[PDB]
Parts: sequence; C-alpha cells; structure tokens
Amino acid sequence: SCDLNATNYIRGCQSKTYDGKIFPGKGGEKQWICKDTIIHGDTNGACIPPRTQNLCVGELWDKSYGGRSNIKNDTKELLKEKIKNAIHKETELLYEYHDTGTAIISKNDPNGLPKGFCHAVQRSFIDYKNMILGTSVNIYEHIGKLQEDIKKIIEKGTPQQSTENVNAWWKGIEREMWDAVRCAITKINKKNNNSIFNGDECGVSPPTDQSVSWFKEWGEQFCIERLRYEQNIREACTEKKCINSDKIQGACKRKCEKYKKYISEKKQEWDKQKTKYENKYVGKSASDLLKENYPECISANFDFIFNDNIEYKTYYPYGDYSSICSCE
Repeated sequence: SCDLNATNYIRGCQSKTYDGKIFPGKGGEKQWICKDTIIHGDTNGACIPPRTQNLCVGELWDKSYGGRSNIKNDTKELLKEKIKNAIHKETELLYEYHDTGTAIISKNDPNGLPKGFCHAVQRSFIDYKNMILGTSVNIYEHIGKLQEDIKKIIEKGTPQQSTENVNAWWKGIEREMWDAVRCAITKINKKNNNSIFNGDECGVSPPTDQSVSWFKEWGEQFCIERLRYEQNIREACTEKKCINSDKIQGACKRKCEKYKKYISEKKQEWDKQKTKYENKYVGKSASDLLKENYPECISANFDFIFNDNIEYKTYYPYGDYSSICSCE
C-alpha cells in the first residue's frame, strides 16, 4: 500500500511553467531546445522538450547559493528515497498542469484522467530513467554532476563485477519508482470526482530510446496545436469574407498567417528530429511514428506541411490549410 493521506512536499519543485504559467499567470513558456554539437542516443543532434527542462529534481539538487549536488555523501538507499520523492512530486505537479488545461497537450480521456496527463507522466519517468542511467543529454552541467554522483554512490554501495552496475541498480528499483507514480495517482481520489483511481490508469508497469520518446512528444504537441490553428482558421474563414481584387482579409487572413508563421518556426525542429530518427531507424518513417501513436496526427501530411520544393510556397501559401485560406 501507498502513503495515502501522508502528505510530503519538497522545495525546488513548484507548479509547472513549461507551456506557460497557470492562469491567472501569463507567459513564461519554454521552447524546444535543438542543438547541433551534441550526442543523443548513438548519434548527432537533439531537441529537448519544454517539459524535460521543467523536470522536478527535488532533494537531489541544492539550488541555494549558486547551486550544488545534494547527494554527494548519500547512501544508495537515501538516493533512491530522493528519486522516489522527486518522481512523486513530478506526478502531482503534472496532474495540476493538465487538470487546469495549461499543458498544450491537455487543451478527458479515458480512465477519467486529464487529457495528456498519462503521456506526460510516462515521459518524465523515461527522463528520470535516462538521468539515472547517464544515457540522456549533457545539456545541463548540473545534471552532469548528478549522474556522476549517482554513478559513484552506486559503485561504492554495491559489489563490483562499471555503469553495468548502475544499469542493474535501476532495474532493481524500477518497480518501486513506478509505484511512486501509481501512489501519487491514487492520491487523486482525494481531489477528483470523475472516477475511482486505483493508480494503474497510466499503466500497471513503467513505459514501454529517449530520442524517440522526445520526438513522439514533439509530434503529439505539434498535431494538437495544428488542429487548434485549423479550428481558429475555420471560425474566421467559415463567413466567407473576401476582399475584391478575391483575396482573403481581416480575421481570416490573421488566423491563416498565424499558422503559416507557426509552420515556419517548427520546420527546423521537424527536419532535425526526422533526419536523426530515420537515418538511425533504417526503413522507418518519422511520419508513421507520430501517426501510429497520436490520433491528432492522422490528418497531418508531414511531407506536405514541411515540404521544401520551390513551387509549394507560391501555390500553397498557408500549407495544408491553403484552401480554407483562399477565396471561393
């Protein structure tokens, strides 16, 4: 059983801001961080999710006075405890972030939990795994210190045979770490009238390549945002207000230009991730990866949307939404 009514909050992990502050707060959103001269998985490149940049490290890190590792002298038991509490806090804060409709991917499916909450929780859990295993990305010098203290805690505190021990140690604690997620979900009962929550709603077992996991998150987000853009285009162009010359005008042209602008910024992110994915996973499509996972991606022709031919800019000014964004 879990720590049902036993409350525990940790300093350093406040309400999420990665897709923006929770209302009435505004802005403060993080962007996807793509880097050239970095290795992720086997190969070059990486795009870092806003959510990852907001990951709760709890008592693992001491932010006070310029920053320091809070696990330098820890036993592996106390380290495990500190990870478990961080994971438990991450789950609670992600629940609030998707319950309030602030997370982009939440803007109520199907076990009665907030849309996107389980995906986000699974994703953060994968991030914790890769942080502990030392197999993520070296973007933060402070997490570099964390994987390295973790490595030395495990090696001093287990019999030698070596990040092979760090790998076996994670495997031995994985079930317990996942129980921190299930436990935090059970505590939703205290909070929620939609259903009864047994804690298994985001999976009885932990999920399920972090680079692929990050790319999938990118996709889910892009496709949802894409449908919101369509929604606003149809509300402002559908009304058939076209100025004589007929060329679109006013609210319609505004909403259409917003999507055109959105696609232009997302293009670099698609190219980077698509290339990394497809030339690591030979014979596999980046388009298939997203479409087989997220129903919001089904209407998206990724090759059309991000097409780099010369004629496409002139004939399709607003991409795949050019027809709604035209006259007649």
